[PDB]
Amino acid sequence: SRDVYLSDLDWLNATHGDDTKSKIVQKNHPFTPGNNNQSTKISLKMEDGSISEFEKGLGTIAGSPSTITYDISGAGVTKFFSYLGIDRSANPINEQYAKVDKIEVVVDGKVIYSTINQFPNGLTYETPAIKVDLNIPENAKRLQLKSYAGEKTWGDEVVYADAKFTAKGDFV
Ligand SMILES: [Ca+2]
Repeated sequence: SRDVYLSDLDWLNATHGDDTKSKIVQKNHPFTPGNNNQSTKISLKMEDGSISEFEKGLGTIAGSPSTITYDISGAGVTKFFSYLGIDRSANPINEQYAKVDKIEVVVDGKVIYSTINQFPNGLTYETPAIKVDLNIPENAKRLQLKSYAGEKTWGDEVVYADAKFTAKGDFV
């Protein structure tokens, strides 16, 4: 029926790998700038080599995993769309920073998408934005966005840029 940005909904919970455990996943901003009350927009390097800034999305720090969970029961979600990448605001000091093992989209406990298959070496600061367009099973109740930091969480500014559902209904 219409597109509904995930950042325009409330999550059930949203964990992240940051050292400051009272920081929170950010709506429409990358994680660290967002928590620092900066206006900085989410931005990624695209396949065509340009940097795109996004109006909407989610910013987290990858964890073991970081898990952002939505109740989509009754909402008639048929599609999930997002770009995935490390936000340009991350500081890629060296190979140890901004290195994410994988990102998964999970629906009612089942992984329906993982970067691991096309991205066997994970994501890093140089990885171009990953375009994800997914069919969502009918009558689904829970959708989770999981990002896996691997060895360390340093610089793992994971953003789900322009993350939105196609949905028929009202959300809980
Ligand atoms: Ca990492």
